[PDB]
Amino acid sequence: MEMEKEFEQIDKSGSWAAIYQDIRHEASDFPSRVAKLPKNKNRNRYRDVSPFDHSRIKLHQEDNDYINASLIKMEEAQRSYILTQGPLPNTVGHFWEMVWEQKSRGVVMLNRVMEKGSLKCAQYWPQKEEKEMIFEDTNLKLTLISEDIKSYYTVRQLELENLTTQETREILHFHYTTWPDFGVPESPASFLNFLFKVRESGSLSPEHGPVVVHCSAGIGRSGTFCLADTCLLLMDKRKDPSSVDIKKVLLEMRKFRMGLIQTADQLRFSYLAVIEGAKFIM
Ligand SMILES: COc1ccc2c(c1)OC[C@@H]1CN3C(=O)CCN3[C@@H]21
Repeated sequence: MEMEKEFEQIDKSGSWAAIYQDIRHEASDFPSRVAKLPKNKNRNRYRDVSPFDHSRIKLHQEDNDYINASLIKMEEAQRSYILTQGPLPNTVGHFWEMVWEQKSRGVVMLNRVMEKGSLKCAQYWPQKEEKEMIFEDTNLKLTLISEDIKSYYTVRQLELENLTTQETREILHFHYTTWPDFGVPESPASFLNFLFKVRESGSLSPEHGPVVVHCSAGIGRSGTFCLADTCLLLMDKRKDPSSVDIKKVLLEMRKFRMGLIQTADQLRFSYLAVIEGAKFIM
């Protein structure tokens, strides 16, 4: 079926939970043996969210190459994304090592450091120009260059220096700051505006390594971001845009990381975002 009328048909019939459970039943199951090794317990935030072995990002290290991060490679859309958990106190150096080694231009953050009165990720970037951060375990230096605070999101320019070679690179930090503590946003307008700002920066384009996108577990809000982006791109590429099947795209993405889209409300919100976005594109 088309999307917008499939949408109203699920609303009128109140069957979002059944649609979402079908997706959970059909989703791929691949091994995640490296994630479950005892030496990696303090590298995982949640015991039930792990990268598959076949698609995990490897650190360029011989001691321990493990990080909780996955490469989502979308062949028809010609887009790739790295989805990862919010960094932990003992993985902030690994996080920036990955950004460096994968040649990423942008980092997309979809959570606040504290939500619901609890810590959802480490404070992993510097808040003042004159107070830079040094990650001694991976030999990197990180400096805040500029910050632009808007009503729904903040953009930061950061300098990452490989202290071993003295090479430097400019990284863009795109921080969506207004996702509610509970539920999903009422309108997709600010999320779509944010997606378009990431696109306009070059951070999603083939001349750079894959964008790094995270929330707390790296599957829920993060899944919504890449699902909406890929669906909108396919609608621009194909002769028949009504042929784009958001459930089929989501199942394709779940071949590369488990659990993408965590609730039926997040599934409905993803439909809404793609539907509204397809009108603005034209
Ligand atoms: C309903 O809220 C929105 C907000 C923004 C957009 C949208 C819908 O649909 C796709 C449009 C494409 N466009 C740009 O290129 C910049 C933002 N804007 C997008």
